[PDB]
Amino acid sequence: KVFGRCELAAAMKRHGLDNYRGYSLGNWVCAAKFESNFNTQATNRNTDGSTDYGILQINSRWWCNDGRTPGSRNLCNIPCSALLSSDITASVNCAKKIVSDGNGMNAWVAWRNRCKGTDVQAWIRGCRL
Repeated sequence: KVFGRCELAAAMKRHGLDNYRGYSLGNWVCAAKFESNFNTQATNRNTDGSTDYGILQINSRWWCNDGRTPGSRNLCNIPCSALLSSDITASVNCAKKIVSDGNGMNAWVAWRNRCKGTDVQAWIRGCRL
């Protein structure tokens, strides 16, 4: 699904991502913009032999089961392809969890240096929530 600016943000708010682990919604929009450029089908090869799944580019290495990786954890208790689905609830529902270890949104590479130290409200500005 090709997600708009106005479309994905609104949903992450309804998805219960709004200021989750305090992180403002504008981060969540931006990370979705930086990790997949609003693609929910987007999946990428991790060099370590794992794969990136979901709009959140959530890594299959120890989060999910993709049926190709020996040494994978599956904490999410969901198949990887459920991360690629047009309903936002499966990617978001494991993103809370990626933050629920208490290791931060620093599990994402894009929000890591590319989306910090920037205007947070500029994504959301001019769209309604």
